[PDB]
Amino acid sequence: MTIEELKTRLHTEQSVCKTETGIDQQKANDVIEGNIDVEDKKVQLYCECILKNFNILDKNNVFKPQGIKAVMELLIDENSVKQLVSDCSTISEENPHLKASKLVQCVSKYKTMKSVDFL
Ligand SMILES: C=CCc1ccc(O)c(OC)c1
Repeated sequence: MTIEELKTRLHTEQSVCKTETGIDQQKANDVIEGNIDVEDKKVQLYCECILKNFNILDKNNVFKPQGIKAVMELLIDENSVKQLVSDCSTISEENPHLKASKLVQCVSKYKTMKSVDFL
């Protein structure tokens, strides 16, 4: 996947997931910029939708290190990808919707979805 292809893919998922969840565009823009309101229901649903569509969360809401590696290896150095994988593997949440927003918040510390547009 190229950067330009990832840019297009992120825009597609952001649009599909906004329609599917009913999240307000400004709230979706906050998520894209890495400002995640983890406790907000629509933010949780939007985060879940994006992570599932990128194969980062499986049907059982288990974090898939290979899914995040496939995206992040295009954006950050190899040692930062390994750090992100170990860091975000520590998120343990019985509520799968809260798990999804906590995961997007974790990934956002390394690179935001918005950051890809300036590449
Ligand atoms: C990994 C796919 C979606 C995604 C979620 C949160 C992010 O911060 C991100 O940055 C590139 C990408």
